[PDB]
Amino acid sequence: MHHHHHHRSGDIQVQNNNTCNGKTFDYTYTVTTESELQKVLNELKDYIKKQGCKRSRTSITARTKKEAEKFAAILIKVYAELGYNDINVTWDGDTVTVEGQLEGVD
Repeated sequence: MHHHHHHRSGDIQVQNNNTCNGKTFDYTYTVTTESELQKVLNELKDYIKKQGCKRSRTSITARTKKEAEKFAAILIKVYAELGYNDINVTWDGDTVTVEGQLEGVD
């Protein structure tokens, strides 16, 4: 394993923006494997738990709708362990950002 920080887009960039004190607590990992994704999310979960995270948004690279299903599902589990509630799945078109829960307008 080397994996130099390249701009060659194709890898799974997991970027967590959490509100606690600031983005100084960011949890950004760049993997190329679903197993490595599961590993870094399980650990990212431990961080959100440790800090006084009122709410956090983890953004996972998912350019196709297929990826917007599979990578998002793993992340809904991560949030469901930190809070055993209904979890929101929001995908813009290139990245799935999971934060809060959708209400009213569904």
